[PDB]
Amino acid sequence: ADLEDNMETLNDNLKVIEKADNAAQVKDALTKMRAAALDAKKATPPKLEDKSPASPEMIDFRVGFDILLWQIHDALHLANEGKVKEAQAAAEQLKTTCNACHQKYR
Amino acid sequence: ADLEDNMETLNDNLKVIEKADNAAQVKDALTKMRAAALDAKKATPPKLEDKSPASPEMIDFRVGFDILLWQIHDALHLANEGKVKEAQAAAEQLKTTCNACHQKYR
Amino acid sequence: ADLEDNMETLNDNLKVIEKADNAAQVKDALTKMRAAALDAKKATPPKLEDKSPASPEMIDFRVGFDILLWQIHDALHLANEGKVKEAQAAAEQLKTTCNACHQKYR
Ligand code: HEC
Ligand code: HEC
Ligand code: HEC
Repeated sequence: ADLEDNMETLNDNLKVIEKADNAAQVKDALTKMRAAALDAKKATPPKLEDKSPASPEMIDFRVGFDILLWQIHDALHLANEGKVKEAQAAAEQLKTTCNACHQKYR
Repeated sequence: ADLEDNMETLNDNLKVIEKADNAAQVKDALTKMRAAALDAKKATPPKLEDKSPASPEMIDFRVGFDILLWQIHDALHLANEGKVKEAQAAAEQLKTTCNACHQKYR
Repeated sequence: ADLEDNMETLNDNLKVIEKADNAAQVKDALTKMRAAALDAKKATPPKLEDKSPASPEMIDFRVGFDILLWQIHDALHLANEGKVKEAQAAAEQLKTTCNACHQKYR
């Protein structure tokens, strides 16, 4: 998928998580976020379209998604243990990383 | 190790997982696949040898192993929980990633 | 942070894990190591400043942190299961990755 589509997946599934009632819904939503974050790694944001895929900005962009993936991992395992409110809180701290990337590259 | 040898390791241990009887066997084979996928990620595939190392294709190639690694992660945790058939089903799901990369970069 | 600061974080927190009494201490040190490894991924080591950012050497460098991150993952889950001594053993194993990178790129 293209970058904007993966971002919609991330935004929609974060909201699913905030409204979720059980761990199965949280896990499903986090797994869709993980897929979207991985697919976004191959993308070039519009503000960097003319730069090298290996420029420091593009390597930083891709590390941003690795950071997000490890945060998704933490929430996924919290949900797996049945700690639904903890998984939802961990999902909320993802926004720190969403915003940090947006500030630089959106 | 070189890319062909790492792919040998991935294919051999996928077959071990398919025929395994117990969780320890599945977990051992998955651990070897994780190691091979990481070692493979540093390679330049022959199809991309004559392209720029800074090409989008090289970045995409490496994201494919990141997808594979997160799928291996799921199967590893299922095997760690002792869920042999669920871990085998998660390992079966790797094949779509294997073939999708091959279609582009073998 | 720069590479040297991230290396300090990794080394200091490994020392904490080596002297830890309980899983909470180990998990806290391992999460700080995970953050430093992700941050180090954006660095260029002095020895590779004369290489392309997409050169095989720089890919090897960045993938070395992926290897470390999955080893940090193993120790984190072992600590989460209450296997403190097994987590410490896994952190000891991590050191082979640190030294192998230093041998190549320091
Ligand atoms: C970089 C490492 C990013 C991370 C982490 C996240 N996002 Fe993002 N986002 C990024 C870019 C470069 C862009 C611009 C895309 C464009 O073509 O303009 C975006 C954009 C969005 C959008 C708007 C997309 C659209 O349809 O117009 C949304 C709704 C969005 N991002 C959400 C989002 C969330 C919820 C994230 C974390 C959970 C997140 N992004 C992470 C880069 C990066
Ligand atoms: C890209 C991200 C890949 C993923 C994921 C997987 N494979 Fe692969 N594979 C890839 C390439 C570029 C190549 C060509 C290597 C060459 O030098 O020609 C291969 C090759 C194989 C092979 C044949 C090896 C040989 O002796 O030539 C096998 C048996 C193989 N790959 C198996 C395999 C399996 C089982 C995978 C998923 C579990 C898998 N590969 C993923 C690129 C990528
Ligand atoms: C590459 C993939 C590395 C891995 C994995 C680890 N380290 Fe490292 N480290 C690396 C380099 C290239 C350098 C040289 C940095 C420089 O600017 O000279 C280092 C350096 C250190 C240092 C000293 C830094 C300084 O103050 O001069 C320490 C204490 C250190 N590294 C520790 C360390 C630990 C504990 C690691 C694993 C847990 C580890 N490093 C991994 C490259 C890489």
